Amino acid sequence: ANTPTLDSLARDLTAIAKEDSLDPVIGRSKEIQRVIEVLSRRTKNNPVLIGEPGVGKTAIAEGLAQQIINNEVPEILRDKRVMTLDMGTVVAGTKYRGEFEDRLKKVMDEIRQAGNIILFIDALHTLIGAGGAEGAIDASNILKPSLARGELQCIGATTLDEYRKYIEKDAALERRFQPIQVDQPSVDESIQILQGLRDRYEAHHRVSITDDAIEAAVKLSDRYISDRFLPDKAIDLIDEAGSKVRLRSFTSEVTVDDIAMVVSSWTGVPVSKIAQTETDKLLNMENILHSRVIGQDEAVVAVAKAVRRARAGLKDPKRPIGSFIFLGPTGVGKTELARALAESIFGDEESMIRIDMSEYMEKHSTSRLVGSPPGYVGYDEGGQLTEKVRRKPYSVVLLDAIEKAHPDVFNILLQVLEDGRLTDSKGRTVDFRNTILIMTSNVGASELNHKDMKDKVMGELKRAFRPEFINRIDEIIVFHSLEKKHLTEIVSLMSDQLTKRLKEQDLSIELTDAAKAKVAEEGVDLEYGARPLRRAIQKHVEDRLSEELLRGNIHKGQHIVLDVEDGEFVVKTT
Amino acid sequence: ELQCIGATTLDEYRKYIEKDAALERRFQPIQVDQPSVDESIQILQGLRDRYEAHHRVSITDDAIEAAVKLSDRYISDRFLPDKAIDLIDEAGSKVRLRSF
Ligand SMILES: Nc1ncnc2c1ncn2[C@@H]1O[C@H](COP(=O)(O)OP(=O)(O)O)[C@@H](O)[C@H]1O
Ligand SMILES: Nc1ncnc2c1ncn2[C@@H]1O[C@H](COP(=O)(O)OP(=O)(O)O)[C@@H](O)[C@H]1O
Repeated sequence: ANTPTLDSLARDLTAIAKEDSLDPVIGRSKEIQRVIEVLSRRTKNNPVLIGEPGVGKTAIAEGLAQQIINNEVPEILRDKRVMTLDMGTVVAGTKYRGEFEDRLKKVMDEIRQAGNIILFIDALHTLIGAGGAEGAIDASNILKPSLARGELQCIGATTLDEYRKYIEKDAALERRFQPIQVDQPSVDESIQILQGLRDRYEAHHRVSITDDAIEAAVKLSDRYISDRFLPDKAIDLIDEAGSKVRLRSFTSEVTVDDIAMVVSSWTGVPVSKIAQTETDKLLNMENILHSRVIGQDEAVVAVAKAVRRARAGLKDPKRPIGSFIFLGPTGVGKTELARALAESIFGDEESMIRIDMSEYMEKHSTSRLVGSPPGYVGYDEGGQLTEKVRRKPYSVVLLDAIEKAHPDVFNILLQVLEDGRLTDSKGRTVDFRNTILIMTSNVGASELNHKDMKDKVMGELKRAFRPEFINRIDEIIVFHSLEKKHLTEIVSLMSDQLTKRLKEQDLSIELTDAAKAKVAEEGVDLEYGARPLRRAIQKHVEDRLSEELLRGNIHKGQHIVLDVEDGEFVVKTT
Repeated sequence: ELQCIGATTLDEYRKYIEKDAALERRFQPIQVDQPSVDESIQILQGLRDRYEAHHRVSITDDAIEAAVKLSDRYISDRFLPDKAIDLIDEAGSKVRLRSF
């Protein structure tokens, strides 16, 4: 009473479990016991493991195979062979009338002449598709009569959304299968997982693994990788480190630096950001800021103090890290401070989720923010801000021109400031926990000694919008008077950037501070913001490159100095 | 113990991972992309020997850089270094037939 075909096309977990070739199974005791409890029934023994990819469903199947041989089952499963199978391997051919149904009939005929096979199907949400879609002899329409009478015994393994989508075929498929929810393990659970089988990858790679190594593996896989679960991520980082260390040994100990190195190579943040700033990024974040940001030093030290206060603090993790509103004119540095801190908080930022609330002018415009109802226009994706954060829920949100919101949105804002994690989507609850909500404010420029401006702007907020609203917001970062010498300073910074760019193109330009001063005076007016300066320096540099390359007056490789010696830009190339 | 290597495209790799059930766990992606328009020059300069031997001609390196610079620009149908290698071989046969 043996099974030729089923053994030919389905791996026998029991057989390779005899040989101790199977890796250990750690934890999951409650889940495996529940699996056995379901398998012990008489009519529908089939459990369907519902979780997320990479959580350890197949690990639970392996553990069950283990406990079978290791005399752990309650003698109703004693000597029963677990066989993993995949329908994809079964089908293998569709251009012919009945080949597939023939394979599956053979398989059923072997399950008959046996009692010890419990066929573990991975991703049985694909058990309904084969052959005709929903009106012909698919796989399910021939499994169901056997499944309902205990003829066949099974262990399915789906994903939650696949269960929800492909148990709309309820009638048979649901009642034939009992769900067993398996959830992804926590940090500590996963650390113990790893400590279970460190002596497997150690023996495979002949490399030594430390405990802080796997701690960093788990912490890193959580912080810097998403769209992948545990213990998958962890064991994968560990094994990648094992292989890479083995190679480096040729042309014997994995440590946290290697874990950082593999995570960096995966996601793209540099290694210096991951490892060394792990608890000192807040220690030098003010240095990072005052490097990237020039001016408004009082504002930047206020922000630094607030973020390190919330950072090395006991604040409720649930609600968002920082709620700051910048009062000031435009062009004073609102975005630069944001990008700088984000680059210092979430290293290598590219993360400021900017939203212009002046675009969400009116009442119904808030549906553009959250999304349309189901039976209405533009509902499928929608959710500008909601989908934006749902994508990467680890960043810094900047909301431009908070004033221009109709009062309809301030409600959503205060809900967010009420512990975040707002459910403002088509059934999606987005979480704003590690984020930082920042709001570009109104003019507020007229009020801008220190205490005077302060009381003024507080009253302007009283008159402007709710006191309760700012009672929600943490800090009021005031963007003081426009730049006077910081003008020339930011000219210098941009020109340093542009000189680097011009140098890597095999040139060298050095503009003296007199020309910098002239560009400063021209570019930005006293009333106007400091933004056109970008354009001003662009036009001057494009003119000089245009003329000098067109005229040919200059030769490549000769340093280029600009001055205002004649009252105009004079270029002395030599 | 069937450890193997796979060579497909991107979209066909998507067609593959749509079998993630039993095949995502085992396989692994390795993105392999065009050599630089600069790198291709050293590629050819390294392998220009074999063809010039085959056709009993010789290939100047300016001809190689020019072939690369016309391949990346004026053909665009295929990819590096296939473009340039094909051009090298078509020239190394045309000139041969021109001689004999
Ligand atoms: N408790 C555990 N015991 C053994 N392996 C585990 C455990 N938890 C996670 N894993 C590892 O996670 C990886 C993927 O788990 P698996 O169940 O195959 O994902 P999926 O649920 O998509 O099949 C496996 O390589 C497995 O070794
Ligand atoms: N404190 C500052 N330090 C460095 N650069 C600044 C500072 N304030 C403004 N800038 C410059 O202003 C420009 C940013 O303009 P932008 O942020 O779009 O203005 P706004 O925030 O009003 O929209 C950047 O080029 C930046 O160099």
